[PDB]
Amino acid sequence: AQIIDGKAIAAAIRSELKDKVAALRELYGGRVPGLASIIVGQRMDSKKYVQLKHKAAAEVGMASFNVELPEDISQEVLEVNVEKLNNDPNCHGIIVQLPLPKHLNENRAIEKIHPHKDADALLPVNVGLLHYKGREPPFTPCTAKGVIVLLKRCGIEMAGKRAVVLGRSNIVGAPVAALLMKENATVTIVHSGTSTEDMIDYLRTADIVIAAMGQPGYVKGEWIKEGAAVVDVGTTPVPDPSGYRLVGDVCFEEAAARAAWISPVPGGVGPMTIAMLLENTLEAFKAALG
Amino acid sequence: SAQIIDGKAIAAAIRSELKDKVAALRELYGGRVPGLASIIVGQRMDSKKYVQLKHKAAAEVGMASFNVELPEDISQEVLEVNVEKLNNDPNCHGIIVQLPLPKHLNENRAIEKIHPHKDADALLPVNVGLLHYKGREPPFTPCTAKGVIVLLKRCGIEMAGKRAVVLGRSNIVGAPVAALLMKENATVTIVHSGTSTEDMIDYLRTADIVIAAMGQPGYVKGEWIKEGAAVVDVGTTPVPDPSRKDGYRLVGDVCFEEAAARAAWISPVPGGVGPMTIAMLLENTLEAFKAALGVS
Ligand SMILES: [Cl-]
Repeated sequence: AQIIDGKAIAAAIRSELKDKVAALRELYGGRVPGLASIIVGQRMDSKKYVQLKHKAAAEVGMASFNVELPEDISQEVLEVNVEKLNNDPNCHGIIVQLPLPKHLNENRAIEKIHPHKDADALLPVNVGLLHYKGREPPFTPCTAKGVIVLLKRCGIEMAGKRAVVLGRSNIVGAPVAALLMKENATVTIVHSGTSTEDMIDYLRTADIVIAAMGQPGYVKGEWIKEGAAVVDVGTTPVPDPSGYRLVGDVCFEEAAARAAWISPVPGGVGPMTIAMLLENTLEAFKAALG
Repeated sequence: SAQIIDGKAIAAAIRSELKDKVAALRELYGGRVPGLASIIVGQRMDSKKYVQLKHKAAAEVGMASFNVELPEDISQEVLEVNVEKLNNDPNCHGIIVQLPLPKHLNENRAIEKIHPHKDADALLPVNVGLLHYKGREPPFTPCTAKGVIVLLKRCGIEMAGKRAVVLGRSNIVGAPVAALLMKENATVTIVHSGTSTEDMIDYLRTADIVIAAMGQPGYVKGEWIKEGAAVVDVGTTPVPDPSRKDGYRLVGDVCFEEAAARAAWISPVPGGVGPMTIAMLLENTLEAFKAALGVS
């Protein structure tokens, strides 16, 4: 199996964005793209991703606006802070770090984000534009965009191929399936309603497999078609060593013995999703002054 | 042999149910009633006929009807103004623009003017988004798409835990119905122009449900259908075979008589969708009126 090096590929894209952003700074005053990120409650998991997200933003020479709010916050306040970032012309990309507190309604908060700034592509209007044939959205969900880029960059054919997507999530599973189809892959989406032996039968002939269920060590190598490509989007924290570890959905050592390609975890689609968020933001800024 | 999914009858039953529901809401809410509004531009006899049929169905159920007929050579701006008038008309709950418009007008732009909550055909991206958004329900589902799922539910055809193949990925039927089946927990594969014939056949071999939406007359062979499967033929294409007035008959994607020997359930063309689509347009419009009042 060929290790799909997302860390390397993303490193290449990050530099391409830095040099692109540098050029635009010369052409348009002291202006640079802005990446905002609201966080409700001091959640340990989400705090880490935010630190990594603004690091790459700083590494590519973008502005970062990290809003943090406490746990016991009313919806009105959360929606005011989003509208603040909407009216801020120095902020071009807005994301709300899920998962929010149970008492807060995520849907109605995300709805407040302007369509031209919805950098994570979570607004229904952006989800629709994606799925609608003959219409292309302002943004694509980062993880799904990344998976396709790793597919193209590695020279992996999607036209006329059989594709199984494990998971139907709004962030990864659904959008990747829609995009794989847009590349003339014949896609089947597996999920909790699917029986295990159905899953395995779909996997039996799958040329491309996307593990986006988010359950560590679920996909075994025996299911993967010999000569297929497997993208492990799963990235759940396990507390085994030292003080945490990032294990994915695919049983790597099993799947590597059969698949022609395999994305590892860590160092797979994780750095891609960050790169795509920046590229989205960069494209967001380029739209504002195109 | 396979049993015949009588879509015509099912739709008839639904129109009766809507009629009663609309009559029940009248008593409770001051004699108020749902309004289905349409906009047609120019004078195409195809578009005029379609619009009559929808408005007649709306009359049978006791809904109000709003037909706006604009000239063929009218401005985009002026069309959109009339669309905005309907948006701000509380007597009107559903709004459809009859397609295709004249070439000089922009359709997607005229449709974008419609308020998301009055988009009876579910043509707006935001409604398409909500339809695909796992964990949210759209105010409207695409009519033909929704009526295919209701055909199944009403025949007692299980979707959850089943394998399904949607032949075709068209915006108007294929794509939406594929997501509705997944939402119903069927495991769905969408076959399309990029799909190999051998794979298409392989997928169909295990398909408990099959939705024929490619638009190719008589191409799904009966032997490809899994023994006991449910087949919904949504494709419709005229052919010059039959000695008849007009010299044609509508023929579906599926070879019916072949599919009947293997399938448990099937919907023939004619009998596939048709009055279901219009029925689903009325149900969509009821939900809008039900929503606009505050009733769940
Ligand atoms: Cl699921």
